[PDB]
Amino acid sequence: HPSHELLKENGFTQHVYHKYRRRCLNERKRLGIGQSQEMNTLFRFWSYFLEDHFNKKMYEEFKQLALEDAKEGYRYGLECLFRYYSYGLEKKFRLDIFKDFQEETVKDYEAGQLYGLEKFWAFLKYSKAKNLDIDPKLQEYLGKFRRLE
Ligand SMILES: C[n+]1cn([C@@H]2O[C@H](COP(=O)(O)OP(=O)(O)OP(=O)(O)OC[C@H]3O[C@@H](n4cnc5c(=O)[nH]c(N)nc54)[C@H](O)[C@@H]3O)[C@@H](O)[C@H]2O)c2nc(N)[nH]c(=O)c21
Repeated sequence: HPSHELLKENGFTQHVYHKYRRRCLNERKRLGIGQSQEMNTLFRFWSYFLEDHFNKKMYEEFKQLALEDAKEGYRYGLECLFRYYSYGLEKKFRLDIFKDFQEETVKDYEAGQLYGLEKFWAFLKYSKAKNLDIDPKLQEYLGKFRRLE
């Protein structure tokens, strides 16, 4: 499957990604939100590829579609996103992606979820990055979560 072939070292091509990307989006557009298994393989592919091959275009599309699915109750996309955040920022830290991470974590917790908040807590726990400027709201929620975890 392309989602596993494009992850191989030096095994990526826009020729293959264009085809793979279109089948996924079409099946999604055709079968509907959270109905395309091929679209879930694309969420997964983005979660790993963007770690060592960050592309702004891919990332903005990854985040947009993940939030769409999540707004209707399908969370695998948003789960893949928080995974890319938690592990991707641990390998290569980017301030602009770190702020997106905080924004989406706040949104996830305010929607009654804890998956995102655990992944952000996990990031602070393993990256050991100190003097991180954390949004005041997210500090309060992390406090509630440390009491939980
Ligand atoms: C070792 N480790 C653990 N955590 C965190 O701490 C908690 C431990 O419980 P846990 O590990 O038992 O998670 P689960 O309950 O099984 O479910 P779940 O956590 O949902 O599953 C773990 C997922 O991580 C994903 N994973 C492993 N490596 C990678 C990677 O390189 N890239 C991406 N995008 N995902 C990865 C994998 O797909 C898997 O579904 C979990 O929240 C862990 O995430 C870590 N977080 C960071 N930032 N870095 C780490 O090295 C790390």
